[PDB]
Amino acid sequence: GANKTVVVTTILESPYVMMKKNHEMLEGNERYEGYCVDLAAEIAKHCGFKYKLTIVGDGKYGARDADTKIWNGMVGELVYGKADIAIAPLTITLVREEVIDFSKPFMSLGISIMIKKGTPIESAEDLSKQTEIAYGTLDSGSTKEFFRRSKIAVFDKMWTYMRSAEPSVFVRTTAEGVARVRKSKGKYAYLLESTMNEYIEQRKPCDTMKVGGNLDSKGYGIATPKGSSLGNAVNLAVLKLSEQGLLDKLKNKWWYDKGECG
Amino acid sequence: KTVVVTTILESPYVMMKKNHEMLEGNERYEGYCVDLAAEIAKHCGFKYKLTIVGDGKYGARDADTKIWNGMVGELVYGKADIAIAPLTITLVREEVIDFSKPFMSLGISIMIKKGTPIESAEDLSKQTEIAYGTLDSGSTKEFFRRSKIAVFDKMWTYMRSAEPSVFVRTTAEGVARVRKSKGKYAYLLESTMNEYIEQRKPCDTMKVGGNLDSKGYGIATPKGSSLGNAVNLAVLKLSEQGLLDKLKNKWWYDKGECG
Ligand SMILES: CN1CNS(=O)(=O)c2ccc(CCc3ccc4c(c3)N(C)CNS4(=O)=O)cc21
Ligand SMILES: N[C@@H](CCC(=O)O)C(=O)O
Ligand SMILES: N[C@@H](CCC(=O)O)C(=O)O
Ligand SMILES: [Cl-]
Ligand SMILES: [Cl-]
Ligand SMILES: [Cl-]
Ligand SMILES: [Cl-]
Repeated sequence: GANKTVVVTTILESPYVMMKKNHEMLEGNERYEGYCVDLAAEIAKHCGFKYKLTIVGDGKYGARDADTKIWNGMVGELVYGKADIAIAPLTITLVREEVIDFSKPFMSLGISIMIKKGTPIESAEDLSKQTEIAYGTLDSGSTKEFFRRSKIAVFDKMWTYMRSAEPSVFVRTTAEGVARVRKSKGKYAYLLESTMNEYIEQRKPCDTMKVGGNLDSKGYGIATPKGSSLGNAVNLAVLKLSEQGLLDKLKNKWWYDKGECG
Repeated sequence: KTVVVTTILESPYVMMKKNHEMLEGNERYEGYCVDLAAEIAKHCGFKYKLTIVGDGKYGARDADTKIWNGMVGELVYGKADIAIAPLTITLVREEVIDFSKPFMSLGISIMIKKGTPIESAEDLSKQTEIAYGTLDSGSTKEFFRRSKIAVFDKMWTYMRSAEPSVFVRTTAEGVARVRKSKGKYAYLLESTMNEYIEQRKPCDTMKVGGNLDSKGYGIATPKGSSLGNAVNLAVLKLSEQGLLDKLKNKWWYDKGECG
């Protein structure tokens, strides 16, 4: 049939998607800026489709409710046919690949530790062997699922603590985790993806630090519903952009060219 | 039916065992990709036969005949059912074969003999005393041939016409050239292999500078293969169980010989 506008689900997560200065004077895709906004435009141009960016209603990446088995977040938008494609920092995972399709990765990441500068923590093993400093993860994402499912001794011990900690150590948004690090005087550490950690480290007031090596090695992919006709073209577009160096330029544009800490 | 796996002799991915001459079949070989093959086959439930690619090449398309060689060619023309090897995901290959999600990350990197006054690709491009080249018939050479980045295009212009040839047929030949050229040759190769060799005797090479790109290895199948889906889910399963990280530590850090 005739060409229709592709519905893109994404999420407000800096620097992937951010509200522009004066967004209240703008409409449609012009309201937004960031790495994934630029990436959407490049993918759409190579694949030759028009699109509308839509922020996921519940603000979640995507997890499956154990009881109802209903998917939420951006994953749910694809599963239930409310969006045609997700262009966001959406981590490739086994459970998600069982229900949606992912392109080859457009960016690498691993789980990492964010501390307030001066916190006497250097590693996940350090976190697991003490109780003075609390720590947690984002809700409804791949990081929380990583710890829930891990059989590695240190990570299993961390999950056993996190799942029962009171008050809750989990946060609903990355911004809430950053605020908790900054306001807890070194008594909270935040487990998040190295990409977001490195971005925040270069934003004012320059009071956080990434410590230790990454806990795993993964990537973000552009997601489509299973059997989608867009998957093949999107996949080739990602690989083309990668080999031309454009994904590297976009990373430098939105992370380091924008750095505020020197 | 028994799955024919094409792979390539490349340390520490696939290596001949000690006393291999008295062994038979898959037992002749050891390494990261040998272990990975066993894990994939177990999760997907197939029997397999490891076969070293006849021409010893990863895979490139002949510009004139448009015939693919190497492991890529084995898949395209039906001589193998799957490739389990350090085979780089690239656009040109994705147009003719299928790749799993990546099982290992890498980037192009620089290998020097210790003490060579080179710190970056920009350093190499701005001088002529130190020659440099890449492996033939692989993704690294193709990267430089197709690049429009100023530094890498300048490097390609030099490499393509240098005499004697700066390209080598095997990784081992590139390393030997670094070690024997008294600092007058630097070798462009993937960071995974660079880091492995750096920790092998005689401990006389060094990786310098950041990686020039960011990519990964994938398990490859012919287009439309019924094995593609299961293999992909198996890789992701192994990744999340931490088994790919275990395998890396087994074949890289456990084999380090330089302290
Ligand atoms: C950025 N980029 C460009 N496109 S690409 O050539 O396909 C490509 C392949 C691999 C990586 C390395 C990072 C990564 C991403 C994704 C996964 C990983 C590891 N591992 C190691 C486990 N499997 S995965 O799919 O979660 C990056 C990459
Ligand atoms: N990238 C993650 C969200 C962030 C996190 O879980 O740390 C996901 O796709 O679920
Ligand atoms: N991994 C490369 C071979 C090594 C190289 O080109 O440096 C390939 O798949 O072609
Ligand atoms: Cl429309
Ligand atoms: Cl058979
Ligand atoms: Cl022997
Ligand atoms: Cl040949």
